[PDB]
Amino acid sequence: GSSGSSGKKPEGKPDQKFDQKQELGRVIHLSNLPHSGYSDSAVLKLAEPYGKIKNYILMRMKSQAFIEMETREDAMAMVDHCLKKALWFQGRCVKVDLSEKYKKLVSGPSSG
Repeated sequence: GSSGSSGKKPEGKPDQKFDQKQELGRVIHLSNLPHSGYSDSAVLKLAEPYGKIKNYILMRMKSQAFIEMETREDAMAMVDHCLKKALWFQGRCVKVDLSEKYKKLVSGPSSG
């Protein structure tokens, strides 16, 4: 018949975080790239000397690329080096930046 409680009883113990700065946003932007039909490793090896890479997106349109670094210090060091001496690749001068838009790189939207 009736009961003062559900058949689903209590179990486990709660462990949920309130608030933490677990990570910061870090994606390198590359523009004015060469056009020679190269493998993705050719672009990735521009960022490999400065730190570890998580994710990337190449764009043939206007010859651009995006690269997610493991750390924001590893990313900012690539920008600082380019500001001191400009990056050259396959005989083209590369526009090196760090994106305010891109916190990380993911295929498709974050929604379901």
